Amino acid sequence: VPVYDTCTVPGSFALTFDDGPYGFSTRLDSTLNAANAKGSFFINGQNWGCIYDYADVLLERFNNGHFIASHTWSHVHMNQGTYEQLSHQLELVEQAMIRILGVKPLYMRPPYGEYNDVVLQVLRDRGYKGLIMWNQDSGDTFTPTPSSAQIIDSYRSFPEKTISLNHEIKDFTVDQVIPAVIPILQQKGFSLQTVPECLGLSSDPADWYVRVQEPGTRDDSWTCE
Ligand SMILES: O=C(NO)c1cccc2ccccc12
Ligand SMILES: [Zn+2]
Repeated sequence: VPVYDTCTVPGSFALTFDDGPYGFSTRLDSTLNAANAKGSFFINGQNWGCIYDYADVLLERFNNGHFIASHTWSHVHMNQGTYEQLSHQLELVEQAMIRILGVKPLYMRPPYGEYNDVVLQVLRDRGYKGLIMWNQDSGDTFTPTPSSAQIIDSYRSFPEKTISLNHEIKDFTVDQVIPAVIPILQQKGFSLQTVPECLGLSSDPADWYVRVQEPGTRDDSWTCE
């Protein structure tokens, strides 16, 4: 399975968001959509909320050409797990996306950016097409944490083909950083693309997933208990 950390499409720029969805996701997607900007979202199953409580956000996200990929169910340190536990950690997210969206993800980003040969083998065995890292960090989860003004200023010097790490669980990333940096990046000539598109893989959203069955209706299996 290939590991990617940089776009290849001239002029592209990938805004990426980990650990979501969260209570600010509708705001964040509204801001992206109003600018025709596409985000890449590496979601959790049970971490900062249960993925099934976010089904409506996920469906809006899915149908608006945003890229949805796995960040594992529980946000585990994957270098610490057995093959089986990692298969389970991925599987649970696949299951939720199958129930809510009808599809399986084909990509993932490891929690903490930590991975090893076992992770890569599990991904290969489960049909994944890539492990997505990044090449610039917003710093929105550093501690102590930079100000929004500092983060925005960092973005003024991130170059073309950046894959930028952000976390949708941070209110200031959603409400201050991203509304400021979308115009900065678009006005200087960058095209705010999903990761697969900026890698020269497909720009068709249907190519980022495997269709499994029709989307389900909410029932009592839509739970993280
Ligand atoms: O999982 C992460 N971002 O989504 C993450 C990526 C890179 C470094 C980290 C350090 C502490 C906690 C999390 C992370
Ligand atoms: Zn994370």
